[PDB]
Amino acid sequence: SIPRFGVKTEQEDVLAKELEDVNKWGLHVFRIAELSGNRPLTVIMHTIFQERDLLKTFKIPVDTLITYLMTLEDHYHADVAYHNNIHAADVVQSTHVLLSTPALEAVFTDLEILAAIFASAIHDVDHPGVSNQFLINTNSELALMYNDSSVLENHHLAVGFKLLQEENCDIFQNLTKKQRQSLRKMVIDIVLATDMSKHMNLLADLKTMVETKKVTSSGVLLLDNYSDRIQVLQNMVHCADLSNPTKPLQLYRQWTDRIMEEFFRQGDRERERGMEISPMCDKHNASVEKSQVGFIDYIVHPLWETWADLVHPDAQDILDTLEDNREWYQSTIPQ
Ligand SMILES: O=[N+]([O-])c1cccc(-c2cc(Cc3ccncc3)cc3cccnc23)c1
Ligand SMILES: [Mg+2]
Ligand SMILES: [Zn+2]
Repeated sequence: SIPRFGVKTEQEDVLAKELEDVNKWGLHVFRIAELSGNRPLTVIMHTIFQERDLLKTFKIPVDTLITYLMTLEDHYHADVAYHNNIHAADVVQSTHVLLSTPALEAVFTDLEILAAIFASAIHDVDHPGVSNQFLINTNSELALMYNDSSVLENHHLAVGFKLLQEENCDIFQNLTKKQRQSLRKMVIDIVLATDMSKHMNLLADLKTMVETKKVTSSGVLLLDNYSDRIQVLQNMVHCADLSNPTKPLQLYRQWTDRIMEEFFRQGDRERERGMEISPMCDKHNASVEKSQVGFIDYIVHPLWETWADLVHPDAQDILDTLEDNREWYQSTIPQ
């Protein structure tokens, strides 16, 4: 074998070429997971941080960043089919694309950008692949600690920040206390808003925002106060989290297979424990296609429609894709 010396390996080259689509909706995220040796979150976060010059801006040592990223990625569960490091990388990358929408040019500070991306990276870390309700009903220690209230989402935040304390992991070591307090508050506000129980209120407020919407010649959005800025950042990451149906069908179905696998597993555990089987978790009584059409009509389309308005016309193709995917699942309901 010939030692490599200063030139990319061929796999690393194939990976680098795939990462050329980091700014595009529909990145081959599963290919990247494989090509990186199951390091999609590390490699995608690193690319995005370099692209946005965040290492220089926040004086983040490169070895510290990579060590933290690997450590964070190591705390997503390989055995969990959907809420794993690939989902995390996908939400990071989707948020990264949404941040660069023309309607949002020059709106956000570098610290706000850092908050949205870091929030996306950590938002599901240490997910056990079961719901808050399952954790509550079993009297889990986690549910006890967090008083049955946004149990997992509190946990995701606690773990994401806690991991900064591991050896050479404090990527925020050079931020001032003011910078850290601000970042921290934003990240917390964003991740706690990913609790699906908060969706309706979150959407309600986004609608209210679109109504009173203000722009400036060129048509870029105007956002004066923390309340408006964080609202947009919350809904942005929430859209990224619910972005699977807006991706090309080939990607969307892979996400659907994975979440169903994860749900059915929870249902098998509920059944064997003699518990009521949670909605959509019963593999003996599933209607996958009906359920996706319902997911889209009642949750995903309403959200994205409202986002497309806020940033009109930036999100038109994303919305078109969503509607094509809705039609595909509709036509697949076996009747
Ligand atoms: O009938 N449905 O609405 C329905 C049925 C089956 C799957 C879903 C669904 C929920 C969530 C987000 C989520 C994750 C965990 N708990 C709640 C929501 C993400 C998904 C991603 C891809 C496909 N289905 C998804 C929705
Ligand atoms: Mg979550
Ligand atoms: Zn998520």
